[PDB]
Amino acid sequence: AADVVACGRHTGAAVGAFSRRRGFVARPGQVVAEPSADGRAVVLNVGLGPAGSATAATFRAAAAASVRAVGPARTLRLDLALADGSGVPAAERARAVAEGAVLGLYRYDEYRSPLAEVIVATPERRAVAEGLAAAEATCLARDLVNCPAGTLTPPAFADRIRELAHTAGLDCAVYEGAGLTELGLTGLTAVGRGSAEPPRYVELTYDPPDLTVGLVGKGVTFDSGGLSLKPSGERHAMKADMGGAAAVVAALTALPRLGLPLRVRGHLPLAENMPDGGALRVGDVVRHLDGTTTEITHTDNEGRVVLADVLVRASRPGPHRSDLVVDVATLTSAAVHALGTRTGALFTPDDRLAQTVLAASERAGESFCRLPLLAHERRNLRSAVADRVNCSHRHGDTIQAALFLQDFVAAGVPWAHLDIAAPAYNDEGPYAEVPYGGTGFAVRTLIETLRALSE
Amino acid sequence: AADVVACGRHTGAAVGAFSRRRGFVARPGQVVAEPSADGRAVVLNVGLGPAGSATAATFRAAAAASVRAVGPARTLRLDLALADGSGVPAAERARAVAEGAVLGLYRYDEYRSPLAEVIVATPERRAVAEGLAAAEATCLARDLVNCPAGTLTPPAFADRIRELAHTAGLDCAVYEGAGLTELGLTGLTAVGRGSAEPPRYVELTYDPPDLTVGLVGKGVTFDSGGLSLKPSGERHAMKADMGGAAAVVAALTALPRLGLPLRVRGHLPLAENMPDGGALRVGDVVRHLDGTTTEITHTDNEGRVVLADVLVRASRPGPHRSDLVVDVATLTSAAVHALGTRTGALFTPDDRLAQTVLAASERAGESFCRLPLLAHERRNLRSAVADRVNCSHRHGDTIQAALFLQDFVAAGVPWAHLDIAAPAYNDEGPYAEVPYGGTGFAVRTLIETLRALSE
Amino acid sequence: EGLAAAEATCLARDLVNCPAGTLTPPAFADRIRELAHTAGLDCAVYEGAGLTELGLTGLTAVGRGSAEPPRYVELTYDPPDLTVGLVGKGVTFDSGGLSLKPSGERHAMKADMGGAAAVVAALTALPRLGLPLRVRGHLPLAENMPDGGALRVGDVVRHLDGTT
Ligand SMILES: [Mn+2]
Ligand SMILES: [Mn+2]
Ligand SMILES: [Mn+2]
Ligand SMILES: [Mn+2]
Repeated sequence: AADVVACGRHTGAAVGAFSRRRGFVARPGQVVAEPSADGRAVVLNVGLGPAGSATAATFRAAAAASVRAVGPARTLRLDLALADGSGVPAAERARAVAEGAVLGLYRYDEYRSPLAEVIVATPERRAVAEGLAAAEATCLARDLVNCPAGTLTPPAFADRIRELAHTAGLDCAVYEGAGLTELGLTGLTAVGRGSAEPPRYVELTYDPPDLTVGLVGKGVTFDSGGLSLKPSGERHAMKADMGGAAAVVAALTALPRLGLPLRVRGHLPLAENMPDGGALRVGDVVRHLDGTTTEITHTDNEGRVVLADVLVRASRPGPHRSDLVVDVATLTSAAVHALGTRTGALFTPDDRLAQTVLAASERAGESFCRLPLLAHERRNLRSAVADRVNCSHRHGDTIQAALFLQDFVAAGVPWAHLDIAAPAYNDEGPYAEVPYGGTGFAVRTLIETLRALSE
Repeated sequence: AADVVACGRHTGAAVGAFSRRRGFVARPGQVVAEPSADGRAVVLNVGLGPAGSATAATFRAAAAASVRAVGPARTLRLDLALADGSGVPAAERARAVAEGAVLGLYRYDEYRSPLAEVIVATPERRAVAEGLAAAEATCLARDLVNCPAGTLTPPAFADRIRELAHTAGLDCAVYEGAGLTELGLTGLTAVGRGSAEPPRYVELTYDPPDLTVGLVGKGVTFDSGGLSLKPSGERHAMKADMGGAAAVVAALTALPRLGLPLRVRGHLPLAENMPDGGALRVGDVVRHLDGTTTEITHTDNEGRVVLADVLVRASRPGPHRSDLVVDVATLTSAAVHALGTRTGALFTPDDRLAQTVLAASERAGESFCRLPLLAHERRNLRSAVADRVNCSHRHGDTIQAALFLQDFVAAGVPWAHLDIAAPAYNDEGPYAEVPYGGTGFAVRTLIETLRALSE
Repeated sequence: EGLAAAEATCLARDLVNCPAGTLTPPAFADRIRELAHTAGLDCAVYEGAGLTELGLTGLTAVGRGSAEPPRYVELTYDPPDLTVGLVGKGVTFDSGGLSLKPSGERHAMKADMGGAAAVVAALTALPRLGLPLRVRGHLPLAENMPDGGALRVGDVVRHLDGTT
């Protein structure tokens, strides 16, 4: 039995006397190992819960639990997708089992000083291939987020995107120094100025021969806070503030494999936010690409300032025309207080786009909830000096940040904003298919959203 | 012209040369006073904004601005509801103008050491009467919330409800001492024990001859925090922690005027949360009316503990049977971080009830957003000692508190939870129809919700 | 011997885990009395006026703020076969008193009687082992609570030896 075989069991399914004696009750993610019938290999009995309540997430989580229980085995065959009786069709089971296996195997050992084959048993080969690709993209995002900021600097991150673009056949332009200055991304330049690592701006285009979607990803490779320095003695995953950029890049790398008939452009501002003799100051004013002005009332609300000019560039009327814009950003720390650590916030004025993103997230097994663009919170954007502030010092910053970003989206362009600060990094232990640390959150939601949009 | 007449003006409507010279541009809530044509009285020109974008809230706010600009006049006639051209029908205009006038006139002068008539001009007399009644109920809630806690103690609040019930014809039972102990409301008793003011429990029933709806209102008349004492030097409106109870009581007082064909029971636990030699302790366990247990990990999360047993009582299978339960509570301080100071949180697993409450709030002009009952946040209810904790000390307490309350709602009973901590008290200056301090938030949403449910 | 040592440890675990509202100083004194009776240990519980006579003014002053009055318990293992004294701190709930522990910091305030728990449990194991030595347990039990009548910063306690 190829070293280890993992069998999915719904509640009520038969297992041997040994599994029963060990307490196997088919609880989701429960794994009991036993010798195979011939005594030459290992069987894992893996719980899928009641058949009537099982979802694709159940299969995804059960696959992750299987690969975690593999021990020193060289080969693992997952039969989980062959369990029927639930409402989850075979193709969705196969896709989810494939995702969960890759996501569950993920390790980040690059900075530390025998499993050779995972096989998914199913006729749904296409679904398996899609699952593997989606999960591999997620793991790419995980690597990028986990990467120490001293390795993944803005220049190094730009180089990495260039290499990934080259592999995938994606068109890539990297802007730096004077070339960057010409673009008028004054938020990026101002925020990035304090650091010894100069900022970068990268555009990625997936453009198959077969609507144009713009993806904007916040790539603050290290967020210290700037002069409004993050308190020492509080823990912050400061290197993880490029999770939005990671999600966008990774999603873009998966599109050529899927062959989606839609044009997608990625827009990635990359910078460090550092305290320094030449750092952006509280009370300074940024004049943005659209001529409007932002007073910097708190240097740690840097992401919205960096994204502003990119949203103008991405959405402005011009050559070939981006029909809709989605931004992804580890933007706000206020959200998590209400929503908790595992749910992202979705903002959009477009109800059908909201539905498209939420349904995409459900298929992907990623938790989002929509928050309203409350008109009465615009009063908290007011500045005594400029057109707006980047920080009100009042409650409601998650909503205020969304309204701030909305100011820079050209009139009539459908737009959605994904604030993923909390779910982008897991500071608790591993659970299900999610490791400690960088999660790659939103990659799969984005892929699913782009699929629906292409249909 | 009866001292003062207020005329509604949409953008583009004609005003005299004087109003133009003063800068009147029909901006919503803008008021420019001028002599009447005959020179004997005062005309207020009041902005209603563009006709195409005006809503009922525009009329409500314009009416509030009118009554604020009345000066020393003895009589005020509002003609605002006679302005047509907008999408707001005459009856809705009249209702809103009536509400706004009363809400805008509200003052709380009881503890400080000429306007004799406001008239709303319209044929829609019924709509005016409904608006006045809804606004008067709101103002009752405002008074209750503004009341110093040393005056509105739990015993005094129970007496006040008894008096209000008697006026309205509502059946009222007040429980205290041993009689209270018999009900098994052990959360209420435990939380209330530290104070010198003993707790109370009050049930109110509107039962016209013409479904049974249960309303549960958190009535913590003073929330100091208990032994987990609220930090001195932070400002908290500790007397306002009975805003939920206020909203429920006030809504119940309005029902006999409206003559709604539905039975509605109010359930009001009333207590002070005080530090004391005999106060509830961190690590103590409450055994609730359903036999389940709650570990007190933070004494300042007292409201959910108080509400728990009342929700069991309100929803248990028994005589005549409460078909649905809505609780209203100034429950959580985490919500406001995400949602801001003017929006309540709505929780329910029932999508149609969610729609009913949200649409009711829209008609009432009160801001709510629905938050999800996230299954993955139940893990944060776990206790090493009891069935659950009242505080996880983690992010997501607004959602966790809702899930906590959900545990006590009997199976199959539709339920909604309204968390209104922030919008129940305005700690900024007055705006539109909203004063500084107690707002009476949720009263009108509740009335509108009960109307829809009765239809 | 292993089972007995571990069972004593588990008794201490129960006492520490017990919610302070159940394991009050009076209730803890009752529990020790019951455990002493089982084991054959001599037990004296002091309370109210009887407690006042002993001159344990630290205990009385610290315990005064709480609605749960303090207790003092002596336990003696005295087999027929040196005299060792064991003194165990039994603050059944430590809120901090008027110097109130900051809310928003986590403290296992009910666990402040762990010393008393360890001493009581150790004493319960001695009759099983049959050790040839006399051992007395001395257990002051109180809550430290904020209150209108709680011990104040700047107050002076005059102790049983006359020092302050
Ligand atoms: Mn920041
Ligand atoms: Mn940032
Ligand atoms: Mn509280
Ligand atoms: Mn409270």
